[PDB]
Amino acid sequence: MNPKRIRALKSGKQGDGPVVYWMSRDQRAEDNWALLFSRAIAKEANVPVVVVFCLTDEFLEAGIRQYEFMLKGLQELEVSLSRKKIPSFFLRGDPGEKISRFVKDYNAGTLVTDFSPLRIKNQWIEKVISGISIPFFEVDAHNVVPCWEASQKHEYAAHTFRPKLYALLPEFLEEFPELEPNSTLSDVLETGVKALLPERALLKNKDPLFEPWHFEPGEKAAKKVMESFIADRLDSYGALRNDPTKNMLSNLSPYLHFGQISSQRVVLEVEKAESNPGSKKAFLDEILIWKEISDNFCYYNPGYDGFESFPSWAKESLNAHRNDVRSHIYTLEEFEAGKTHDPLWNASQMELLSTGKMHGYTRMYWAKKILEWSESPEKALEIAICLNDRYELDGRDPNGYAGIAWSIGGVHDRAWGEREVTGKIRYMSYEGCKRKFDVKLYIEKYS
Ligand SMILES: Cc1cc2nc3c(=O)[nH]c(=O)nc-3n(C[C@H](O)[C@H](O)[C@H](O)COP(=O)(O)OP(=O)(O)OC[C@H]3O[C@@H](n4cnc5c(N)ncnc54)[C@H](O)[C@@H]3O)c2cc1C
Repeated sequence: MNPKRIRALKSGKQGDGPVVYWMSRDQRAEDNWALLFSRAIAKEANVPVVVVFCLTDEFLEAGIRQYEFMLKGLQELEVSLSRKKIPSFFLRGDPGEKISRFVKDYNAGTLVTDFSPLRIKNQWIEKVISGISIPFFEVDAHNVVPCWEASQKHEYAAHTFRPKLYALLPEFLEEFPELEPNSTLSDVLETGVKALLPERALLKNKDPLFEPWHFEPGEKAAKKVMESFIADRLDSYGALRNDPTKNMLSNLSPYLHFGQISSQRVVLEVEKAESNPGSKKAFLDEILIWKEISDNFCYYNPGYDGFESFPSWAKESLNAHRNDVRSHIYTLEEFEAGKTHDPLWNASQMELLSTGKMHGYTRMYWAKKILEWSESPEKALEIAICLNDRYELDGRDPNGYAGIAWSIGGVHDRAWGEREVTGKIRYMSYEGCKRKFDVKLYIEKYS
């Protein structure tokens, strides 16, 4: 019930009707600070709470793999909310128009939303703010420490962000109070899939590349992955996280991205787990430090998807090497289909296509080779964002814009030895990787 987790977006006259939670990022009933705030507001006002989610015009920019994972999540979610006597309302169109009408049509007293630093979410907040007059808040349901309270500027390195975040953990890492009760999606899933079908990813024989069985969706399937990580894989996490031949990661990012599970719930469960001291340190650095510095990156950098947000040393170094002859230059088409000269890059591209989740270690190798085989850093940023958002279940996400800005621009990194083309940007070599794991097995597994 910490008030540091909320920000007033607009302040206006409180209406006589239900409190309305505009679900955007945190698509779950449990462990959701934004749902809990909206309910407490409704308790004080002697009104019910309702959930509204807007299905936007932008799903045609992604693929069936994301569209189905999210909707099957929401189908389980509607049931779970109704059992707590919370109705959920799904709107087709974009939020500026559809939230505004719902607020005026149902006489809402207060409007609430969850936090996301992304540009599109800011776009929608701007349209909505104009079209309403009731008060408007946003809660950070997605970070353990509220993005605005973690740091008041862009943190340039993880080593400066780490002591700030761990200092506030004692106040913000706490158990979740239970969600108090109050006192179709099948049609839109099928409609969307037909609109999306002519863009479905196929591999020549028209049989589809995506394998929808590696990650079942929704809050229920998320707990089991979290429970199976701690039970089975956390012990070994600290050593094998950088070996893509043996999947010992959490596998939580798809669920974290759609907000089907709270990173705070994950940190709570990992804290009390008695595992290897160093695996827990490694794991907590990723879900606390690197995930939440990625929200810090997008919140404090309007140009988080452009060259301009690169650090100075990195921009002038890449600018120094702009006219360096590239060893190869591939188009978007060849990158996508996986038709470069590097079998390791290509197998990584296929793990992304077949499963929707590239191993984290080769996500680094994959993105940096795009900087190497592109005409410019600006083209390399485009190509990485496009393929990352199109094919990753966990993409269209701060961790993606930050993970690419790290790979291609040295954001949250430091200068390395100066090379042709890529300047001082940390370099990763095919020879380097086989020294680090069994590179042939990875290739064979994705052929
Ligand atoms: C080029 C590139 C692009 C990326 N694109 C995305 C993306 O679109 N979406 C996404 O969620 N992550 C992205 N990542 C970050 C990272 O790859 C993923 O979080 C990770 O691969 C997800 O799988 P996991 O949970 O099983 O990994 P785990 O080893 O279990 O990590 C646990 C969680 O910690 C967080 N985390 C781990 N590594 C990072 C990181 N480098 N930066 C930020 N958070 C991290 C994630 O929430 C992750 O799910 C990207 C990384 C790179 C280098």
